[PDB]
Amino acid sequence: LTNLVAEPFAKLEQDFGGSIGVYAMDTGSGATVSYRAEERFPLCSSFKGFLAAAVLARSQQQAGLLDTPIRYGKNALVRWSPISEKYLTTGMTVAELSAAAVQYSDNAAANLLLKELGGPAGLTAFMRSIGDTTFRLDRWQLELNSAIPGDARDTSSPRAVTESLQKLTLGSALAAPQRQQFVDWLKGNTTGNHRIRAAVPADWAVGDKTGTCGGYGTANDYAVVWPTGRAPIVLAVYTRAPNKDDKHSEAVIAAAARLALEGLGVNG
Repeated sequence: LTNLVAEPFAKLEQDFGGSIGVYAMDTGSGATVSYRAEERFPLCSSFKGFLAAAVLARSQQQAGLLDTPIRYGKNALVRWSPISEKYLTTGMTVAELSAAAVQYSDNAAANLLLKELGGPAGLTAFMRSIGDTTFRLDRWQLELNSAIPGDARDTSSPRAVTESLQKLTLGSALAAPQRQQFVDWLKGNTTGNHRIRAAVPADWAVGDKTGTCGGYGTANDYAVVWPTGRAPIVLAVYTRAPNKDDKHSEAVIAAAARLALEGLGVNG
């Protein structure tokens, strides 16, 4: 049930000047679209979605975790912390930091939560605990965004991202309340309007998390999409390119998502 219908991903990545990796699963039938799906691509900020899921998983055993107030100093405010900079003088709760990390890609929030989980190895351990043997986080922000060609640090594959996203948003990896909270945070993301969402009709529900590394044409998005009248679709689109100065493209990500939905026979 893989690639029952061929789609011109090769022409798309060639026009882009790099590599595009796509894995999309129709959770009803199990049919998939797969292109470079087992190659590694840099996670960039897309790790922050799985970080929030790991926090939610811990909150199942720590009843008061999400409401715990976290205070931080100016030293914690790294570039692009649009929410946490507004609460420097007050603090924020773990839940608020998690929402900011998912919905605004807030860097200070993500760093504080990463510290809570035991750093890159702790997030990697959480992903192993749901059966993901591909994901690896190795560095803190923002060194993890280097996107060096051939470097496996801070990477996963489109397939493993999709498989893990399915487990966390639709499967049993989180308890039901935490699952729906993860979904709600993804639905509330503000940074992905020009990526997978741009391929999704306005009358369908969707949640996503973006990543943008800032070198080597490297950017990505993963999403769960609820077309009306049929089972949800989970998909991941990751890009990279050979030269440090190559620019990423949101349009290429949206276009790859359209091809994935077309390949699955989802009328959009």
